[PDB]
Order: sequence, then C-alpha cells, then structure tokens
Amino acid sequence: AASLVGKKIVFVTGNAKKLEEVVQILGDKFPCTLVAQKIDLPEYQGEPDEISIQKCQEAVRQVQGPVLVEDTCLCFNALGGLPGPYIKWFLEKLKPEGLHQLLAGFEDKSAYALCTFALSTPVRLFRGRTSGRIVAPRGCQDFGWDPCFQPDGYEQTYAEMPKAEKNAVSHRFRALLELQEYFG
Amino acid sequence: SMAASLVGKKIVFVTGNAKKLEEVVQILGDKFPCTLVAQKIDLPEYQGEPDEISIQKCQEAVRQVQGPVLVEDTCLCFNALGGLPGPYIKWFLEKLKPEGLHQLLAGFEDKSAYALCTFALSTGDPSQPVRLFRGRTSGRIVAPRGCQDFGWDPCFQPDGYEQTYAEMPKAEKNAVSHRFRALLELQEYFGSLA
Ligand SMILES: O=P(O)(O)OP(=O)(O)OP(=O)(O)OC[C@H]1O[C@@H](n2cnc3c(O)ncnc32)[C@H](O)[C@@H]1O
Ligand SMILES: O=P(O)(O)OP(=O)(O)OP(=O)(O)OC[C@H]1O[C@@H](n2cnc3c(O)ncnc32)[C@H](O)[C@@H]1O
Ligand SMILES: [Mg+2]
Ligand SMILES: [Mg+2]
Repeated sequence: AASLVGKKIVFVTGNAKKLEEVVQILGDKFPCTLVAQKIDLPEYQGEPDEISIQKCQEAVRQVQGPVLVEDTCLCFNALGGLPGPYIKWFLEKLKPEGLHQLLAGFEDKSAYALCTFALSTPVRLFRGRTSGRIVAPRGCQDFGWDPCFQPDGYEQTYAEMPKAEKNAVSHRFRALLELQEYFG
Repeated sequence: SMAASLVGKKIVFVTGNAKKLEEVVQILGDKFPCTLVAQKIDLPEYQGEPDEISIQKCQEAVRQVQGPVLVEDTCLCFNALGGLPGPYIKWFLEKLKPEGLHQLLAGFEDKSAYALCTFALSTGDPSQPVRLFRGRTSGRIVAPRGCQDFGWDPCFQPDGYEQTYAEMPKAEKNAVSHRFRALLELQEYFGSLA
C-alpha cells in the first residue's frame, strides 16, 4: 500500500477503449504513474475473483515490476450471472443485438456489470459494480456491450451517454474509486 | 509412436466427473490394451479454443500426477450462438439446467447443436507433445425429455434418433454418443500395432 507510492505501475491490457477510460476516470492526483503495455493475457474459467487473481499472477511473471490488470463481466440475473466472465466471447459471436435475443425467453431483463482490478508488486483486488437492464441496442457501437446495457435510474444506455457521464456512474468508476481511495 | 510406449502400461484418467468416468469404463470394455486408473482432481480449464484448452488441462494433470495421464473436455455448442456455450457449457448447465438451456434459444430459430468430446493423452514427460482425440455428435436442443441423471442429456436429441440422450438406455447412448465417437479415435490409435 505505502510501498507503491510514487512508483511506476505497468498496466497490462490489450483493450484500448478501457485504457482510454481508465486514464480519464482519474488523473493528477493519483499518486503512482501508469504505463500501458498491451499483452494478450490468457484468462481461466471460473469466478471473477479467481480469474483476476490468476490473471495478475500471470502478468507478474511477464513484466516482473509493479503490475496492474483488470476484468469486466456483464452478468444477466436471468442466467445466474452469466455470460459474466465470458462476455468477451458472446460479444464476438453475437454482438449487442444478439445479447438481447439471448434473454428473449426470460421476463427478467435485469443484469449487472462487474469490474475487477488486481494489483501486485499477496494480491489485492478493487471491485466496482453497476446494476441495470439489457435492452435492444441503442447508441454508438465503438465499445463492446455499451449499446445494450441501460443502467438503473437512467433512460439511456452507456453508449448513448456522453463519455463524461458514463465515467461518473459506471462499474469502472466504482472500482477506480476503490483503487484511488486505497492510496490516502 | 507413444502408442507403443503406453501399450500395456498404466494410464491415469484424471477427472472429477464420475458419470463421465463411468461412461468411459463402459465404452472401453475388456478390449483396451492399457489399464485405466481414475484419480479425482478437479482441474482448472483456460478460456479459449477446445484443443488449446484440452492440451493445457493435460499439461496441468501432468504436473500433479507425474505418470502417464489421460484427461478430457466435453462441449455442447449451439450454432445459433456461434458454437456457444461450447467449452463453458458446465457453467450454463450449472445455472440454467436443461430447461434453461432450451429457453436460451427461445428467441432463435436455429435449434441445431453439436457435442464435441476431446481426449488428451500424455506420457508423463512434459516436454514431448500431448496427443488429442475428438469425436462429435450432431443434434438439436429440445424441451427437456427423459430423466435428470447426467448433466445436459435431457435437452440434446442427436440426429437420426427420435429420443434424447436421457431417454435412451445408457447402452444406446454409449453406442452413438460424442464420447463414443472420441473413444473410437483412441482405440483406432492403439490397435494399429500387432
Ligand atoms: O485487454 P484485457 O485487459 O484482457 O481486456 P479484454 O479486452 O480481454 O476484456 P475483458 O477480459 O475485461 O472482457 C470484457 C469484455 O467486455 C467489453 N467491456 C469491458 N468493459 C466495458 C465497458 O465498460 N463498456 C462496454 N464494454 C466493455 C470488452 O470489449 C471485452 O470484450
Ligand atoms: O472436466 P472434469 O474434471 O472431467 O469434470 P467436469 O464436470 O468439469 O467436465 P467438463 O469440463 O467436460 O464439463 C462439462 C459439463 O457438461 C456435463 N457433461 C459432460 N459430458 C456430458 C454428457 O455426455 N452428457 C451430459 N452432460 C455432460 C458435465 O457434468 C459438466 O457439467
Ligand atoms: Mg480480457
Ligand atoms: Mg472440468
């Protein structure tokens, strides 16, 4: 915790859009300095905690310096929290349009979006979560499942929202707030 | 090649799934030139393609057991969903049950599906390669029929048959299953020899 002050932290992720968000959802005065190195890291099957812990332990082996990773899950309550940690693949095969069709046989259109950051130099996690409902796609297409996730309290999806608004209310925000709050 | 090295020897089928073991032992009769010893370890599986998952699972089994080793992974793949849930079928069965796995295709017209079963065999030496053996049955996902004995069987009706895996007597399932097709490749491999 205190050890990482003013240090360099290699943030490892291939995803340009999430990195771009993570830079923006903080700034001066985040104590450390981040450095993006794109590496396509291989994730395990199971629970987001276990996955994130292991994903981080994998990054440690390859970078060896101080390191940070993250995982995002889109979890449908109708489907016991699935696709959850496998969302990436469902998005690859179905796209947002299809993700809505996936719940066509269920009344419960509700869901939640989970974001789990993992840190190393004993691994520590920082979790953020937003509840909502899965709808027919509305808005821009340039970032994953945003078009079909309508968060609770709002009449527009994450894709429709101006990035500024999303960055204030999102699952990522919730997690990043833990990360920042941990230092000071 | 490794066929020669493993013939007559002990191979450890490392799996946590007993029903799956029960079917392997009833498919391979007294007709197998090697001896199977089940050892229950529940192994972690990577995300990705079926082959690379199988390979890696084996290599993990190799680390924990040290002798010759056999592992396997089963997939249930819906064509409407581009081969999903596929290798992550466990977790969908676990949450949705067969009734739910049907409902999953409710808004999709295409009910066609296939089950893929991959076996992965290693000698024990981690440096030389893992040999793979697939089999795949085709069918469609239907409203659950039969009896909840084994996993997703009630909702899978194979092509050319009018009843589901669960409705079939276990003897008929073992004559036509994805796992039978894969163990055929394993028995093809051995029995190229004498
Ligand atoms: O580079 P890494 O860090 O490994 O990230 P990834 O691309 O593999 O992505 P994940 O493992 O976190 O899986 C989440 C999927 O959901 C998408 N995603 C993640 N966060 C999102 C957000 O806030 N809004 C929309 N889509 C998001 C992203 O495109 C991925 O396909
Ligand atoms: O991998 P191991 O350690 O052997 O045990 P497992 O239960 O994790 O096995 P899988 O990875 O193949 O998971 C596939 C899921 O589908 C089920 N399954 C596997 N073969 C099946 C079959 O032939 N008929 C019905 N269900 C099956 C099984 O119970 C799992 O829930
Ligand atoms: Mg990822
Ligand atoms: Mg398994």
